[PDB]
Amino acid sequence: PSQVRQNYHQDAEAAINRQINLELYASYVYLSMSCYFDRDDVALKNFAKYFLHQSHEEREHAEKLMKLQNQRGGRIFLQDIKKPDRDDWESGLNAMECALHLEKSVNQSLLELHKLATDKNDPHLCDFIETYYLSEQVKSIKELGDHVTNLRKMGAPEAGMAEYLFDKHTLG
Amino acid sequence: PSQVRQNYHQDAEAAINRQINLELYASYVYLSMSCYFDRDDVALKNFAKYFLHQSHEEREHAEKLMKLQNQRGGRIFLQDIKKPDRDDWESGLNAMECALHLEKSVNQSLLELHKLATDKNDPHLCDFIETYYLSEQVKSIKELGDHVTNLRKMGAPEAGMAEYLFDKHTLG
Amino acid sequence: PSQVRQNYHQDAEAAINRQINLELYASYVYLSMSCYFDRDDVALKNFAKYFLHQSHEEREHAEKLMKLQNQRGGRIFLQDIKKPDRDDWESGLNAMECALHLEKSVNQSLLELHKLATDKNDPHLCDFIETYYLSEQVKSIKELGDHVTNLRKMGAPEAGMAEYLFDKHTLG
Amino acid sequence: PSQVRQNYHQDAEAAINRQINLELYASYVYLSMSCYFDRDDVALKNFAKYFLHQSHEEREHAEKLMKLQNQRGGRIFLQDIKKPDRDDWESGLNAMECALHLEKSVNQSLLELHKLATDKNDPHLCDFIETYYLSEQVKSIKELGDHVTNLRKMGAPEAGMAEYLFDKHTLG
Ligand SMILES: [Fe+3]
Repeated sequence: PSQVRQNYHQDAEAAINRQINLELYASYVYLSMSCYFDRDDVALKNFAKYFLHQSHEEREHAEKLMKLQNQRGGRIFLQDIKKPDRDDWESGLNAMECALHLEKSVNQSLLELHKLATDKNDPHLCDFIETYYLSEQVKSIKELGDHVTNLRKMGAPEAGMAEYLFDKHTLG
Repeated sequence: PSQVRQNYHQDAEAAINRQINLELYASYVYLSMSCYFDRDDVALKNFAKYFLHQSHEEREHAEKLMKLQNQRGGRIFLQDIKKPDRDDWESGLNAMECALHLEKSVNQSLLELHKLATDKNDPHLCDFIETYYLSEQVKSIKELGDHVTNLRKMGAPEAGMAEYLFDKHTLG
Repeated sequence: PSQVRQNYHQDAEAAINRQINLELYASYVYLSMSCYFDRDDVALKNFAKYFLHQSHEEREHAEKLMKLQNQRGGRIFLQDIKKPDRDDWESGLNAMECALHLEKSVNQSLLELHKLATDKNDPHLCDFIETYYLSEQVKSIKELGDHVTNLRKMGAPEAGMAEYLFDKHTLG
Repeated sequence: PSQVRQNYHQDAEAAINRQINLELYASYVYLSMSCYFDRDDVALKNFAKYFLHQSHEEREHAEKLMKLQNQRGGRIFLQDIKKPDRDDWESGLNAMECALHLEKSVNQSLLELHKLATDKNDPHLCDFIETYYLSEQVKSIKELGDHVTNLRKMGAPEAGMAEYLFDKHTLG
């Protein structure tokens, strides 16, 4: 094997590659949302900025996983990055709800990866996931839930002023 | 002819003079809008500021065309600057819609001018129009479309708060 | 159509979407190269840094195309980002050769897109491609050719010192 | 027992003392390497500097373990620090290979210590080992593997220029 490989199960390496592809897919979905809100018939600049920042953060998460895989002596295997489920995200509120669902799915995959690391007795991988991924997932889920709650209370998307003022005040 | 004239067709010179008059007319229309929003019974300061800035930008575009005409050895012929079609612009949303229409008409005239430059094999004129006028027209049209979309979603002009809050948050 | 759409053919919109997917694919390929050179059994840090920078530049090119598509009133349609052709790039020289091939293919697609813009009489699109994409492609192709020539003269990859010293002196 | 002792098994205390002695031994071995490369007939200053820094880092690791042992109410028991296996390390490449082996052995002992902490339900000890020792071991192993790979590709130690240029460019 690799000269640096030590206590790194092949199942963990495969699951790291799968998580890499999932993070890249999440980056792609956020890019799709960000480009939806830049349309002339949507025109919510701070929503688009927020989702572009989320896309870049997901890219950084994938790159950190790739660095971890090379650090442990595993070999990175890249797969296709699937296109997002839709191109029209229909509202700021619907995009925030879908982002919340996506982040919860990514968190569930990370929890499965941590369970795999625990079952294989890989404390370094468990420490990596706990330190760099689980807490960030919890904060992201809480922030998206806060956003969805506020937009819902404002009357979005029926109340046309709601998404505009949320764009100005919360995301601006 | 002029001692500096070279590869400058008379049709291009005439079309440059026509474009000069069109830019001056657009400046006049924007000045009319800006003075409409400064009325005591309208009182939207940031709308008036936005349209005054647009008027000054259109005048700068006309001056740049005049400089181009003198640079190529053509002779500037000024015509009457027609008064705008109306004095009462009736709302912020209606003024933005009419501005979008005016910018699209100016862009169509610029595209015709570029086609004329291409048919006459004047690469300097084509480069001038592409570099300094077409891209700015595209950005201006996109910005006006964004403004119209946002005002429409806010419920303007029926929702009285819409134009006020758009004046404060987007134009302010 | 879009309220901002003007002189934007549907063929141009489709070709812009295809170019978007091509730029994203090129970013993915460069990311694959960058992760190959971070392996413990390759260990060329400046090669990996160079290819990571190339990946980020390709993503920026894709984002600029997306902004152009929204600016002209076209609608962005995202497709799958295909996985790179290989995971093992076998040497610094082979990776540079494949990068040169990839950049030439991207340039050929850009030239086809410019020919389409010229045939449809879209001077704004032609100006966009010429200003922001063709010159950068020419610089990138020249730089990659220089790199390949230097590595070949050094005796890479048979001469083991060649890629190391190229990593230190040229890429470092 | 100690007035501060709480949830600290005697097996954990014994294993902490053993790890202390192992870290001190690793510091001694690195000091031996550093003094080997300062010889007039070897004369690789940056190799010696690198190994002296490694020796000081291992001593700091031992001191941190000693502080942990006093913090939990355990009692430090020091043993003999055995002399290194050899005095002549024969090359930069051989010294790097032996350093890689030594760091992997230290990492294996740390993994055993973490398994002991997990079996005894000592979350503070597991957190201490994961935060301060396992990640650093992974970085050190990866760095040493990178060094060995680069020296091997350069042709060390047969190619006399290889260790000199690695000393100047990588370690300098
Ligand atoms: Fe040198």
